[PDB]
Amino acid sequence: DVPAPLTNLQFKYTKIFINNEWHSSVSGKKFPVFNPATEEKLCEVEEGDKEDVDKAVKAARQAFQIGSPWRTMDASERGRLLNKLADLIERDRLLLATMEAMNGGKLFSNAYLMDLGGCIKTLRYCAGWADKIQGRTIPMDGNFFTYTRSEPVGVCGQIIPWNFPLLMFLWKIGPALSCGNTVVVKPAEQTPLTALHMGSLIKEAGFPPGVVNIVPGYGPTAGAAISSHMDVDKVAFTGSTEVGKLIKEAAGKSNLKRVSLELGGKSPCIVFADADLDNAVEFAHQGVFYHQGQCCIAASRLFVEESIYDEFVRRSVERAKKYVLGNPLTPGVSQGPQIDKEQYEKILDLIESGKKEGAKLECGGGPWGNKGYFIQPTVFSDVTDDMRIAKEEIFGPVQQIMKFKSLDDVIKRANNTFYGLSAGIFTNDIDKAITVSSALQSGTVWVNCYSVVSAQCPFGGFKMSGNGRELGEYGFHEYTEVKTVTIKISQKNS
Amino acid sequence: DVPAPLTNLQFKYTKIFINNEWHSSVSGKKFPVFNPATEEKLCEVEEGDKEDVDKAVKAARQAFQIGSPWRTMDASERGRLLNKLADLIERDRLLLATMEAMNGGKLFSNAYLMDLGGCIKTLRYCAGWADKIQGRTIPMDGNFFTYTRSEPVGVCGQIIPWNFPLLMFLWKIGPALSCGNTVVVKPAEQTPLTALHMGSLIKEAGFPPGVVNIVPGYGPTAGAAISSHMDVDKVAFTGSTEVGKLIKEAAGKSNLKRVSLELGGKSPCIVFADADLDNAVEFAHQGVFYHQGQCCIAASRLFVEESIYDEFVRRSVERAKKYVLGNPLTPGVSQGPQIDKEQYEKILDLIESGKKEGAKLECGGGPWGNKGYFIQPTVFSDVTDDMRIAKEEIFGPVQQIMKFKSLDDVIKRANNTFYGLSAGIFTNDIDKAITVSSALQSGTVWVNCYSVVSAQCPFGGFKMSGNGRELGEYGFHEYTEVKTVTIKISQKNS
Amino acid sequence: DVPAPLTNLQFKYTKIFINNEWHSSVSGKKFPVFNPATEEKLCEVEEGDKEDVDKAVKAARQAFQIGSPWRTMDASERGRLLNKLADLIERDRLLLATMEAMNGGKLFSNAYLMDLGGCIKTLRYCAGWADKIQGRTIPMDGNFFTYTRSEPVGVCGQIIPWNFPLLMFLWKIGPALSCGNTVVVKPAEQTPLTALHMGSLIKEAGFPPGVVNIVPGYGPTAGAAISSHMDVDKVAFTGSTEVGKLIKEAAGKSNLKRVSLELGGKSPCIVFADADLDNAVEFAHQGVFYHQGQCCIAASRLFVEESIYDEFVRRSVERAKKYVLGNPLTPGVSQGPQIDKEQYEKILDLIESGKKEGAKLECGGGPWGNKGYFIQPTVFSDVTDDMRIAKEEIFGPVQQIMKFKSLDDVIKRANNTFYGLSAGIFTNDIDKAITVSSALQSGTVWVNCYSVVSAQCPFGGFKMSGNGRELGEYGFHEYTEVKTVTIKISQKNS
Amino acid sequence: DVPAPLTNLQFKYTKIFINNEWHSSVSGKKFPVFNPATEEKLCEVEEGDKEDVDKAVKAARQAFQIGSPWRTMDASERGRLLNKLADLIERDRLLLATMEAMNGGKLFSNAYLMDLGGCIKTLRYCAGWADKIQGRTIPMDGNFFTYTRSEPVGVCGQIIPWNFPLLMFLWKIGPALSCGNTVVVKPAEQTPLTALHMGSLIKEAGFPPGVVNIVPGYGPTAGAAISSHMDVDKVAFTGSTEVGKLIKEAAGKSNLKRVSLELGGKSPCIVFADADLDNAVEFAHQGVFYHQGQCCIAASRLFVEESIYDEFVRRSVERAKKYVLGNPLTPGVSQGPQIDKEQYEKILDLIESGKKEGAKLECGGGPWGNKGYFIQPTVFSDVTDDMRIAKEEIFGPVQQIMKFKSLDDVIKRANNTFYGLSAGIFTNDIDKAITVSSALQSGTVWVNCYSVVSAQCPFGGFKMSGNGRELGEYGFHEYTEVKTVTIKISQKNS
Ligand SMILES: NC(=O)C1CC=CN([C@@H]2O[C@H](COP(=O)(O)OP(=O)(O)OC[C@H]3O[C@@H](n4cnc5c(N)ncnc54)[C@H](O)[C@@H]3O)[C@@H](O)[C@H]2O)C1
Ligand SMILES: CCCCCC(=O)N1C[C@@H](C)c2c1cc(O)c1ccccc21
Ligand SMILES: [Mg+2]
Ligand SMILES: [Mg+2]
Ligand SMILES: [Mg+2]
Ligand SMILES: [Mg+2]
Repeated sequence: DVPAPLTNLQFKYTKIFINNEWHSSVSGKKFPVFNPATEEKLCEVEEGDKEDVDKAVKAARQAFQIGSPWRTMDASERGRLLNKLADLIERDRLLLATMEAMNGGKLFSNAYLMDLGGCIKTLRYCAGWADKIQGRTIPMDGNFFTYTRSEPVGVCGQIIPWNFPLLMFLWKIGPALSCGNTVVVKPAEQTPLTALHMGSLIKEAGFPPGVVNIVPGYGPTAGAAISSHMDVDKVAFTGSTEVGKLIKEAAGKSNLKRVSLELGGKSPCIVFADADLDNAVEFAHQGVFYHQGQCCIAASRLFVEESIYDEFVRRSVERAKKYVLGNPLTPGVSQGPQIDKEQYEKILDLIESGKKEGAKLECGGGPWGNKGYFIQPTVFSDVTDDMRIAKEEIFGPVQQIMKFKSLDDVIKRANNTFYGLSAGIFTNDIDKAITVSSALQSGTVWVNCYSVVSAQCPFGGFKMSGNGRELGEYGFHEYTEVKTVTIKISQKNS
Repeated sequence: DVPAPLTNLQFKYTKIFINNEWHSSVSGKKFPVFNPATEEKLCEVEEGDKEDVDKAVKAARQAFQIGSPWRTMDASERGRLLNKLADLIERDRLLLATMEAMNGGKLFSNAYLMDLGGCIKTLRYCAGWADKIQGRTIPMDGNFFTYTRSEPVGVCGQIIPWNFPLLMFLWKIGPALSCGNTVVVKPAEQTPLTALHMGSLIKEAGFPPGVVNIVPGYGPTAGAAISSHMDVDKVAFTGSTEVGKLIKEAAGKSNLKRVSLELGGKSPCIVFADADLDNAVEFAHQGVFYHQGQCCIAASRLFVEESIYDEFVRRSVERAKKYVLGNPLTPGVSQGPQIDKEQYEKILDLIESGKKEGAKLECGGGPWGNKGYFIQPTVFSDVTDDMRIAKEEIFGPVQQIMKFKSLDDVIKRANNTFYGLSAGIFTNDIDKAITVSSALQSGTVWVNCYSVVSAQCPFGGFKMSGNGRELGEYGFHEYTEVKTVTIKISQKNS
Repeated sequence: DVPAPLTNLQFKYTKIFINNEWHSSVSGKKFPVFNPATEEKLCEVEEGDKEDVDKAVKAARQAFQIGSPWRTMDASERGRLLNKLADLIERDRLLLATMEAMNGGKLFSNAYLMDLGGCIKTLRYCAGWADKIQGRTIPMDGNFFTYTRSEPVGVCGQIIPWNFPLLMFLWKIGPALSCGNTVVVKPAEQTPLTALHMGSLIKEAGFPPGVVNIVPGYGPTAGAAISSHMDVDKVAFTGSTEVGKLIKEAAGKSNLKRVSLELGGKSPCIVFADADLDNAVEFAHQGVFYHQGQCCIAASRLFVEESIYDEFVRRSVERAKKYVLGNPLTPGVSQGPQIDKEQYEKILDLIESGKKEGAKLECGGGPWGNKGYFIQPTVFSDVTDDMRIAKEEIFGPVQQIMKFKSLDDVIKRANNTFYGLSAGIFTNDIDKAITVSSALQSGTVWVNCYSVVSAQCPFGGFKMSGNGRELGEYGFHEYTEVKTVTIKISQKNS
Repeated sequence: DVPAPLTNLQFKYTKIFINNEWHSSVSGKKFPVFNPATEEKLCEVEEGDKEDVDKAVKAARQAFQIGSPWRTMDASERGRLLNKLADLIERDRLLLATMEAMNGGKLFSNAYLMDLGGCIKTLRYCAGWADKIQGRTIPMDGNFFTYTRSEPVGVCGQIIPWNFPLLMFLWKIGPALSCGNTVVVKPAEQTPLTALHMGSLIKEAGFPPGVVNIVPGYGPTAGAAISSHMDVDKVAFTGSTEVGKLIKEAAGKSNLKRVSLELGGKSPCIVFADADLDNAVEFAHQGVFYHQGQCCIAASRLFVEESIYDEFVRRSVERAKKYVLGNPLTPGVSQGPQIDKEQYEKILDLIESGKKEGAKLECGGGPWGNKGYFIQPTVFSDVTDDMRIAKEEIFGPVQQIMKFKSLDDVIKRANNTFYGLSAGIFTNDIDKAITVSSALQSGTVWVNCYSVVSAQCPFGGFKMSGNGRELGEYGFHEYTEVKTVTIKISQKNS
């Protein structure tokens, strides 16, 4: 069960982390970090920019040199180190979860049970792959012995968002380290604090200097320095589709670095008339409203078959009114604030567009309170595909409900988007479960559930929701570069 | 199009096949081979025994020596040779299918469409794996470079039954050759003829001598010579459970040769009340009656939920009366004879036990015609678990129908047998499909179908229905012997 | 046997290939295609541009729709169709090899033995993977059944160069088709002719319309239409590093399409004093001069240990003087022309830079003949790392020889380039073979050989020599898009 | 560095372990356990027999039932439990290592550094595979969705020897538990004590009752009860070739249970004239004399090329005289006793046969001391292939040195044995390293080293040295049973 959050949080790790030391920014500038529930400043953090990135990339390159400790270390030992890191996150779990709740506007019990539990499980999963990343021996033509090495890619720039700050930090470093790479991470400017605490734990677990470097700062400065850097071998980014395009173009213009992207979505959740309604209502509701709707996988287009549509709407509206808004550290609060003013305004503007374009406002639809970025949970019905709320990622607590009559029609409508991160299907019919899931152009498809993410599974997007997969067996091979070695011999035998 | 069968077949390949030559038996003895529909002798074949097997094993060992053509040949070339073999089977498809129909008591159209098509597809599948059987490179502890080789096992003895003589011959040689082994095949005494034709095609395709050797003859003579042989590395057997036990014990007493077994069954087919009855009735019917019930996977315990049981019985009985018995080469005939007198009598005896022990005879139940081993298609209802017909593999056209009320009860009853080759489930419920299939102790579980066998799928038994898998990715690695090579180096890098 | 080439080739396939039909260009324009040995026009070809590409992408999308013949076809059948295609290439092997020799300036005997043999082997390899591309089932946390599908990516745009026109066409289509994709291929403007013949064979083998579409034309027109296209899921490119950058940036600006690139090189070949000199001299010589030096993998920096350097130079110079230049269809000719005027001039310019910057001209160094783009085989010694000939890809018959004393120095010098496609090591020492190959930042490393490329091996570049691998097991999974399907169940069992 | 051993060892776990409780033997009998260095009784242990085995198998079957805690537990959690077990072995390392040294006649510092370190590393390796054992989804022919489950095999009987009692216990349970099986382990009657202490740790780590059951006792009683048991799904055995034959025959006669065997060896170590002699002398020496020669992989035929043979002999004899015999807990002692009187006598008898058959005794050759089973380290030269010491596994500190002149001759001689566990090659030549290792019929082949065993590598024997592999990726799939599930659907798409 869940301890009381800390309150009197004193901050200690506020600097740039390079070669297991803490540096001031080269410019000397700092930037403030705020609690979105109260709008109060938590602390100031060193403002990393291009010159700080260059120092970090240099440290990461040195630590990846042939003969260095990280390169010559047993793979089994990289595994041990990743597990020791997980142990230290268990020790510091109350601190981290408190810190994440304060900085990210996140409900404490969720930060403590879901995010932190996830952080630990991800690292344990990663630790186990370290010495199980293998190459091949290949029966090629002619008198040769041929094998492949699954080498690390090298220096990996890793740029991450503010919605699950610590979990996303570990989704990046875990697999990269497991495969033997070195990294330069750029936490979101809104949420650098848990990442910086992780720096102290990295050094304490015993990772060689240079293996993890962490540069807080802004996007078009520190972020763009990473994507354009001539000595970064690979960039991995989770964020907005818009910035993902800039990353890919920067990668092409500079040194053709490898790119993986996870870009958000407009995921459809399809409820057929033969489905278990109770189960479907709850999963679809959580699917869209979790963490104030700030999930990449939000079930933000809910298609419900005509014969059950009015009932589904009624039950969804009723479910959406059971929230207590407030400070996410306060017991009884069940909905926190949006992350910052930019997102707050983006959401209100999209809610306004829904009213304007004729969607039916069923509940909520405006701000709440007079401190922090709170929006009432909002449901819209009679949404049609041409509306802004049906096409654009809102990233706030706003559900769209739409009706359909035909199986073929709803598949087409589900697929009619540049997005493809995830999808949900609710049905009792075997054939529909298998065939509809095959037809949906989405990287994860849930049947009779939603938002089920686990470290064993590959995760990522079709189309403009992403390139590559993370986690699972398939994610790990993304953090390797394959080398083929072919050795002439006098005579080959099978 | 199914062509007209040949008649008046002249036989040519009647000898023992060793080093791509045809040999008389060492003893000089021959044995007769019959058409079971007519009881007429087709021809005589050289009778292989221990001394013939020894010659065949010597050939197979020589052809497997380091530096030999078959060991030094490109893996891709083993692939090409398997495909060329498939091309020759297409060329000779009418001859082979006729020959199989005559020698095996098999319906011609099925021999031509299913068996021969199967033969060609199996070989094409196998051909493609040849140069895709790969080892690993392994990030082991310490300053070493380590790799594995997936070598062939070596000389493989392969003993096969009379129900699908040609298909089973290719299920054995295809994967063994693909992986680079040499073999000594022992066709069933009832059905040596298509196998011996295959000898001519093997030579004609261009396989080096010694790579396939074929020894017709009896079980406790030629068959047991193989299982006890001190220079056979591996035995693979398809047949009766009883003989499978002898194979395994002979393997232990002699040289600890590797063993794989496929041993027949008493497969349950479970029909829940929520199933599509039309689909279920036909699949369950074919599932038990195909090839005069002479299928290892026969759906020989049909469990039907209480509420639909009487209707299921009525429809199954009605379906079982639509057969025309006779010579399987004659158009219009839809049921041929049992393979020989021993099986004929085994079946009549088991039918008699069903009457005696109180099962309800719904139709058939006795012999037919005045030449050849024909048995009327027989259905028994109100079968209970203690009866001989519910426990023993009958291997004839005899269906058992049983009722159940409880989900847990039927899973337990399904699993309550030493057999475990296959099982069928018929339901419209997603949860039942997944969970019941997980709970059944059977190697292949079909959902809303039955008897669907394909070269891409691993196939074989739980419990006393087998050891190992055949075909698919998994089958192939069981025709390899893994070697680990570990090389000291001055310094390892990831 | 190498047959006599054809002469007086009559051309038939000169159009744009879409939905298994031949189309005029939308503009009506045509462009000429030349024989580079004679400078004579061979024929004119329809000039594809953006509007043609759009038609081709529409066809490829339609053929990829759920329920279409190519999507519902058995994977094994995609395999059979690829093999049938290989059979037709064998039938048409003299025509194709002649055609390639005429259009590409390629030595006929090499076109007939190496390129065409390669073409056939690549397709056979690909055919075999089709029904062996598999997903996973995953023991994820919680009460779920989870599996992955290895789906095709979808519509793949494929842009290819003029050095191995037919081989590169099949390296692209073979794996894409094996995995179930549809494609739009853009042959190099210099060399469209064998590709267009392949169109006729594709139709004749029985591929559904829309599965391969082929658009001849120029780069910044047709090529750039492909890379910017909003409905192309993936672009695959082989060519110059410069254009590769444009492809990657276009992919980012447009629809974030997946990208794979193979970009040429400046591959080092390192000869240690303990090496077999005879073997090393010949491999290094072929390694740089093959196909008039127009190989991506050309061994264009030859590092030779100080103690054997002068002898290595002497023997290399002697080897480089044994060529007869002329028309590559004429018996006895052992060196054909460069592909076109642009390359011709690029090479002469780089040769001139070598003289200017102080390298020692050992032989050749200027043009030959009075028609067609012939350059004398040229060797430079005392080359140092700062020279243009040591840094830039020359793509002509020009060898650079350089000396080294230290193991560490030469590894560093080898790696000091933005390129990383391949490398060669020549030594008798086990430790050097393993450790030096691990240290070289190159995608393929040869030990005591060079230029050994086979369909079973993954192939591609480190750093700015590429992204992704082609062929082998690894190449195939890069023509798949992974989908995770997670189904809620009542209770999971292991 | 190495703590002082404990001395005053009080024993606590002396009983049979079933369902996480301690039971008296059903008969009430106990058997004594001795310290081989002193011949003193350490304690008495409950004597398990057939009826105790039956209780253990019943517990293991119950704990493997569908819906049981072990079956429904997350795979990731099986991993956590295996790591927690490793942590408890780290806590109890001094106790365990002391206990192993006392009971097994093992040098304490080796028990503490090598065996215990190995125990821990094995478990960590296993723990990581738990949630990475995956099945497949398969693009089979026709309108079906097909997947496989890698299920556990079920109840696994595991019979182990006295040479590495704890390490062998964990080599068995680690992989079996990781894959989700339940076990019944039968420790060697000489060395039950560390295994029984492991019982307490299993219960303390939190494994459900019935998952590990441990039955001490004799071979033909408790051992044979396991191999013949009608409800054991699989037997895994490490021991004598003779008993391995009995296991395989019992498996066939009873219920056709799956069998894996690791059976000892007569491994050849080949030193070519071009090898590094210093390195070779030491590795070959350790390779045969480690743990008083009681290693399955002992380098017990040392082939040395003629030109370096006399020098190799001289240096090997000199190396063999640097031992201090005595109590293995006493500092300065570098050779302990043989395990018991039976082995002691077997070794003296084989040493006698060497003298008798004409081998040249270079040093040692008789007993030492007057308490405990000590044999002087013995070297024999001029050994020829017909001698008993060249053919039979001695399992004592006895090295055989033999000469060879020809490469082909020495490969033949190396392979001329029913054994094939391991082999060593010492050479500076690349071609020899690769080709000779390919030609040797041995499951592990070391190049320029020996006895390098790591958890990432598959381990086991060719021919009569074993069936199956342990550890590595390949070992784990041996503890799974594959199930294929095929589900009819309306229409399949790629
Ligand atoms: N998929 C998801 O989970 C989502 C998560 C969050 C928002 N998602 C979506 O994006 C919108 C805007 O949020 P923002 O916060 O602006 O995201 P950005 O994509 O900008 O922030 C992502 C990271 O990129 C760094 N960054 C910014 N500009 C950069 C540049 N030019 N070069 C390099 N880097 C740059 C930046 O500092 C941060 O660390 C949200 O409303 C969501 O729709 C989806
Ligand atoms: C959106 C539906 C709510 C489900 C709650 C949840 O665990 N979510 C919801 C959603 C925001 C999400 C998680 C968990 C993670 O591990 C995630 C990891 C990566 C991306 C999103 C994640
Ligand atoms: Mg932004
Ligand atoms: Mg019999
Ligand atoms: Mg250009
Ligand atoms: Mg014994």
